[PDB]
Amino acid sequence: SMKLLFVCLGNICRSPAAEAVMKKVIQNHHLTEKYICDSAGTCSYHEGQQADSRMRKVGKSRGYQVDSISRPVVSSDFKNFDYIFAMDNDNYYELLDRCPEQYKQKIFKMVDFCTTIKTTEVPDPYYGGEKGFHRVIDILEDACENLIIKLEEGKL
Ligand code: NA
Repeated sequence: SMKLLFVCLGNICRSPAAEAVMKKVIQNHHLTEKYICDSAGTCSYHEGQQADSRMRKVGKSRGYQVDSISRPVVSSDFKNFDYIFAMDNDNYYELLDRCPEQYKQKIFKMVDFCTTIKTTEVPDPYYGGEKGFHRVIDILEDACENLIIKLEEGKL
């Protein structure tokens, strides 16, 4: 029914983890029948690629199944998804640049649902160490938990 799209740049680190974390939060709240999650990237360079092995490893250690095949955002995503969540500001403006005016209200910064971690973005962990991957999960656990609450309260 309600369809949620999580968007980063490559759809190999951040947004696959966002999808996995959000799926878990939804399952925890017994709302699996009501929500569908997906992820995509603003860029198609990595299209067809498995999630980054480090994110899969860190994901698993944190209790998540990170399992995605990278895909680019397509124009129909703006129509077909109910809400779209950008991992960082770059993703956010890219999405808005491509989004028809009538669907722009669907697009949010992931971090605008953080209530604990003070951060301006879900930082790209690709060129750092394992700590950067954990940081992404930290931010997602904060934001995704508050997001499910806002969705169920109808606050969007
Ligand atoms: Na995919």
